Amino acid sequence: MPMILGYWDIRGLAHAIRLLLEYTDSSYEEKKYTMGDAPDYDRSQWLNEKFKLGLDFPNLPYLIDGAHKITQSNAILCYIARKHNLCGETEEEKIRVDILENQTMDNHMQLGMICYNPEFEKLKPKYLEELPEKLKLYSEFLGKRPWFAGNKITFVDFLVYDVLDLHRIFEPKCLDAFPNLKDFISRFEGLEKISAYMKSSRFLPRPVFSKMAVWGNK
Amino acid sequence: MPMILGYWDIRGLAHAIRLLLEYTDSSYEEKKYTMGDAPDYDRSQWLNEKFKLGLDFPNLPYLIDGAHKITQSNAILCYIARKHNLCGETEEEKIRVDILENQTMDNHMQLGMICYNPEFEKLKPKYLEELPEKLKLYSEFLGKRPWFAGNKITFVDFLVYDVLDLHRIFEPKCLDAFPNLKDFISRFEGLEKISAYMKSSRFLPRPVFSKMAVWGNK
Ligand SMILES: N[C@@H](CCC(=O)N[C@@H](CS[C@H]1C([N+](=O)[O-])=C[C@@H]([N+](=O)[O-])C=C1[N+](=O)[O-])C(=O)NCC(=O)O)C(=O)O
Ligand SMILES: N[C@@H](CCC(=O)N[C@@H](CS[C@H]1C([N+](=O)[O-])=C[C@@H]([N+](=O)[O-])C=C1[N+](=O)[O-])C(=O)NCC(=O)O)C(=O)O
Repeated sequence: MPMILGYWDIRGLAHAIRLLLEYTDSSYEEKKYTMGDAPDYDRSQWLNEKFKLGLDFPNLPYLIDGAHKITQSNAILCYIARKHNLCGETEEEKIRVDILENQTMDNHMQLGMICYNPEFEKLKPKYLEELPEKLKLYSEFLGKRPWFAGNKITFVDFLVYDVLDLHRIFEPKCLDAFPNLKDFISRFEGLEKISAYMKSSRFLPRPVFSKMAVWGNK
Repeated sequence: MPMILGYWDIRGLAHAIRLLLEYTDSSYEEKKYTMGDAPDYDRSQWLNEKFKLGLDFPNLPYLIDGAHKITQSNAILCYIARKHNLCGETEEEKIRVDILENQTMDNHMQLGMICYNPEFEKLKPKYLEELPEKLKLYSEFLGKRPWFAGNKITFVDFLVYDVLDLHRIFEPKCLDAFPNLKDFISRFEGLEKISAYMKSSRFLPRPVFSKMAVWGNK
């Protein structure tokens, strides 16, 4: 049995999971759900199935792995990471992992909040004002380490990468002030299975968000 | 030396952390920060200090424990839980923990979203329409277990409790359709250190949210 990863036919919250899945070399298939166009943005393809998957808190994404039925993107992430020693070894490694796990989710919500907000264009200047600061925190937090946890790559590297990439897309010249972060993107995309996957026809970098979006809905 | 827990002089995101601190018998003080009144809810008392605490991602709440400086409520929670074997033993225990860790965070966000929304009064009927459903998921998820992880109490029990309590305070009869959840509230408040603490002058059940709020700002 391969694992099933369920999600909308977009990037969204599955990106880190897909990347992690590939990096770990895990047998799996995606169950992609399509969303209708305006003004309903019909979701019945997912809603017809939402409550019949034995999920405890029906949501997307979800991962199904035989008996284990998982929701909550970070939960899927640590569940997979655990099978391959990537949830962090030492105590220091774990702290950093717990922080970044939630820190990235926050910066992600924040991006997604405006990109789904009809006011998108007016909010953008302020969000761009503050971006440099957000990225500085990551840069300083990474410091001279090869990975965010420390010396070993871990699943939060996938979360941090996704967030950084997203912004390089949103604001091309948004990483230049931080060599080490650009080095991080190199290392990560330089990883063999990551590279191979990025070249494959499975890669799915866009849409970034669902159709409801004002930006990256395309 | 005692640990410092920093947060607004409210309940908010610290409630689970306070409860957990007491239950584990942890040695700690609070650094409480006050917020100004309308219409600029000044936050300089925290802002004057925000960047000088050696925090990696300055935020509230934070926990300071000698060399370890932590942010992100869930990270503080697991960090403490680990010192006392409460982040989950088995694999099944961990999955459940990871899920609820994020699941509660979501239902909390959701509540906090409308209670901070000026439109509070119009949004309320719709939120109460779904008020139950959400609770049903918890009830079914708990099932016949004494705790949400399984047979051992763990730190998510604190998160789930807070969320259930918050709603009972918002929708009294919002827990009648689910005996087992009321039993959970019994067990939890029935815990000795919990009970003692709830009677102490340290107990801080309100305000629920910051002053900016339309509900539970009082
Ligand atoms: N915290 C959960 C996220 C759960 C969630 O909201 N999932 C959304 C898509 S995320 C989506 C999003 N995005 O596309 O990146 C981000 C957006 N946002 O504000 O950041 C919220 C989303 N949304 O529209 O629901 C969903 O479709 N749930 C199925 C259901 O409820 O039936 C997790 O990490 O798994
Ligand atoms: N993900 C972090 C969230 C940290 C956070 O958002 N803290 C807010 C207060 S939470 C607050 C809230 N509440 O009080 O319960 C809930 C609300 N919400 O929508 O859920 C968001 C809040 N807010 O006002 O930002 C803050 O004051 N940050 C300090 C800073 O950034 O300088 C965590 O879990 O610790």
